Amino acid sequence: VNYLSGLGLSRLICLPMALRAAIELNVFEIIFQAGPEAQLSPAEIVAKIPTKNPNAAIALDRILRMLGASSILSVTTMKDGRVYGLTEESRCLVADKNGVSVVPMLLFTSDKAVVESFYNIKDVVLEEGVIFDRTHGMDFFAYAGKEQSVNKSFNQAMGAGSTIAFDEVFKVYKGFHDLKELVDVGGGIGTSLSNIISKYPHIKGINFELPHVIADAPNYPGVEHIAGNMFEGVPNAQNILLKWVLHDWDDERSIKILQNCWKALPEGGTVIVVEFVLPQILGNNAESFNALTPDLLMMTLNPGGKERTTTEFDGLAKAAGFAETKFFPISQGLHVMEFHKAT
Amino acid sequence: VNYLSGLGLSRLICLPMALRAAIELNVFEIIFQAGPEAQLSPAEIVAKIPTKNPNAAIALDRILRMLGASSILSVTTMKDGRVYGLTEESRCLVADKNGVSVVPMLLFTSDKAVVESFYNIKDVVLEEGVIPFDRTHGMDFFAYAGKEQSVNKSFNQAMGAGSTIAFDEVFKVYKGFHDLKELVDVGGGIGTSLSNIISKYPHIKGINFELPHVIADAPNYPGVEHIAGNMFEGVPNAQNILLKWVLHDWDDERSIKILQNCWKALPEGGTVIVVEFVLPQILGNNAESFNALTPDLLMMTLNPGGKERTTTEFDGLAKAAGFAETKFFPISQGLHVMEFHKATA
Ligand SMILES: Nc1ncnc2c1ncn2[C@@H]1O[C@H](CSCC[C@H](N)C(=O)O)[C@@H](O)[C@H]1O
Ligand SMILES: Nc1ncnc2c1ncn2[C@@H]1O[C@H](CSCC[C@H](N)C(=O)O)[C@@H](O)[C@H]1O
Repeated sequence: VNYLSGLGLSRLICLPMALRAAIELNVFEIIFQAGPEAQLSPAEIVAKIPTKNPNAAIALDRILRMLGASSILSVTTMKDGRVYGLTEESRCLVADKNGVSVVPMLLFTSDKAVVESFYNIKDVVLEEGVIFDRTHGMDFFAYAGKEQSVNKSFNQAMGAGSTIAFDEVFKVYKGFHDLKELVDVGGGIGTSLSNIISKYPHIKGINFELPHVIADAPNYPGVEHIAGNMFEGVPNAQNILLKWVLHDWDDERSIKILQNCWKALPEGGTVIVVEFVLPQILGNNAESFNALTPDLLMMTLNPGGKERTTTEFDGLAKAAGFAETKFFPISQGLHVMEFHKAT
Repeated sequence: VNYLSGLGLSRLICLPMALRAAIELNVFEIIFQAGPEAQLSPAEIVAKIPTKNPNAAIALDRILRMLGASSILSVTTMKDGRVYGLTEESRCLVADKNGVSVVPMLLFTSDKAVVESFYNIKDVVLEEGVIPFDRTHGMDFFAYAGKEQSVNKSFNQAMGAGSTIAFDEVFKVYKGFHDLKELVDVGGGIGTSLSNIISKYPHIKGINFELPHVIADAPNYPGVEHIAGNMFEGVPNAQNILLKWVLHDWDDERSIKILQNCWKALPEGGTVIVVEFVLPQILGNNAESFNALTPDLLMMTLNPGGKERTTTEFDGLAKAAGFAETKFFPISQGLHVMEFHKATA
């Protein structure tokens, strides 16, 4: 009945593009640097933006306006204009003391190559077996090996997410305690292993990745980088880490990965899986969005991939030869899961 | 700081693309066709989708559950699986008795050409005098519509649906069209606005004044004569003029030029009738603010000179263009009708 304000549903595409602009203009760091609970005018923010455009503050106010009404920024309207401060939702856009924030992930997820592929997600409903591989011509990981800007943006997105995930993991999960050697299958640029190793310096880390990812991985002490193809085989390992890998693949390919892991482990070895877990009852909450967001990104980037429930992860482990599963909830849907090879 | 769930801010880009998919798959009409409070499973929705893909329901569920978590649809988990129903926010996606919905507008504003230009709105901050669309595409938006027929059609249908929606609300409140005999719609789109007015007031003779490529796309409406031209060079002589969602496309200088040409085309006592959303002075998380901020951001990307305006700014434009009398008619949730009156003796 309210068609008039239903036209405002166009805000759903405006908001993420306004946010990307504000991130690229470094708005949130400028606000945070001004003081603990600073509220800055657009002109005060523009003072820290490298531009000599006199109309920059008027233009910036149009972007921050939308973010404030959307609760990404606080907006207080005063007589000379609006002033903007951080909110609980935008704190994560400011780097921590090690220089890590969600920004690399947010820029990747809204990058051109991803948003372009989003126009074809209805084809996964309409066309059996069709797959990015439409929109672009190869699979996402091959495309990354070919487009270095995408490789870098994705690798940095996953590295930032890795620091963020393991900072949460280490408050709850102590299973890395007794380990001596850990092979990270698809471990990205090695950030996960570096985080683990810095916490447990006795761990020998081996990062197992595609050549075009390894080529741009920095050298962390205690980490050796090995190139390979996890579908053909995984290096012999006392224990294996599998973080944000299984959710890239359908059941058949996930079982193949896990079976290769099983073959590389000795009796008693463990695969440590780190994923978000799809809740049984979905709703408007952090645990739901934390799984539904990567699930939709998978549908456009590697639709074989999908997020899974605890029951589905146990089913993958048992189908791959693992006898015992153990589930360790971390935070808001993030889980560590242990797949134990029998002793 | 909850960095972990802050990664979920990626949902902001997923949500409009999920909604666009659901629109293109006709999900909302399918649910409505089952009943007012119908709640359908993905398998039942897929039954009305032309596909032979046995995995369609599982795939559709991945899109729907995101819309349900974001309150665009209801998502209820039953023993057999999830079912989905319409909400107050998604009723506007179902066409009315005449086949009119917000869908044409929603498909245009998430169109590839619009979204691609969105990547350069930061350039309006950084560079004096820059073009998000004119940079992204090499010419201004209206010329680009002249060149790409699919964009011409998507935009014209978006504006046409928005016109019916807007005037359905206008006619509940505004009586100023009652005694008019002639109305020239400057930049009137494909003429839907005049058709809505004339059908409620059959004595009004309408003149739709538009660019050639818009006229070529327009149907024949009774009582509406189409005239091609360029409003910046001049406007046809008119007893009264309609200006709906035109001024917000242009900066103050060009808005004044349009209004001055309107003044020159009017006799004494003639009126410009302006229909726009009005930017409120104090903004918040509400319809009236989003109803202005949303087209404002679209204008920032499509023709950055364009901007949404306060009542004080509209009055200033009218006065700078030779209209000394202004009247403001709030319609609903920020939409206003405004009358700029040319003086009589
Ligand atoms: N066939 C293959 N063999 C080894 N790694 C592969 C692979 N196919 C894809 N990958 C890698 O799997 C990774 C999944 S993204 C996850 C990266 C990292 N584990 C993290 O949690 O941040 C990508 O880095 C990709 O390069
Ligand atoms: N120089 C010009 N002369 C005449 N019309 C123009 C113009 N430049 C842009 N326009 C038209 O102005 C319109 C603005 S969109 C608004 C259309 C219509 N009044 C409605 O409310 O739905 C477009 O249709 C565009 O074709």
